[PDB]
Amino acid sequence: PDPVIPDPPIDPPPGTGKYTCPFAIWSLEEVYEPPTKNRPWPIYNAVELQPREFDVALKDLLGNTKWRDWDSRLSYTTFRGCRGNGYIDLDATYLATDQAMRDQKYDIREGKKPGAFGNIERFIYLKSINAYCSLSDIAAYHADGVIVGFWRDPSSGGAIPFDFTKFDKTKCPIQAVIVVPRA
Repeated sequence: PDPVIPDPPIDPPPGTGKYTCPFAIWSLEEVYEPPTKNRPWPIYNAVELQPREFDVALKDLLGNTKWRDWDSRLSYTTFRGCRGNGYIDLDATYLATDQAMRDQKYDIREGKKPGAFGNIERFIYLKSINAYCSLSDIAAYHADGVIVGFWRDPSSGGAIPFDFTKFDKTKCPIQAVIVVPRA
């Protein structure tokens, strides 16, 4: 008996403009400290890059549907909604956890910044611009940063889970990191 034909994936809509990543972006390639038994990932030295643009307009990602707002960072005031129809925000707080680092359902690197205190932060990889962005920066008090992905998995009728641990970069690749406008 033939194998079952899988349902085809869902593709993101095209972008209608460009949008510069509104937080600092970085290259993490040089190793600062090798993995240890308790920390099975290296720490990199973070090197700053000049700003880059995603190939979507901010308005492409915005609309009138609700953000998941997993970590409640957007709950304190009225924001422009999400475009929805497959676009959705990811949990920037979860992605900075040891758990998210162990799993690498998304590619996340730990790195040491330049500067007085030499802060060690977790950096989400952004394939769209092949560069890294600090989860610390995106989720800072009043930054109003959102990581926007697009749900591609046609399973369960294409429904987006209400459990962020069900997400991964193949099911839901990152499309952009934005500052969501107030409304």
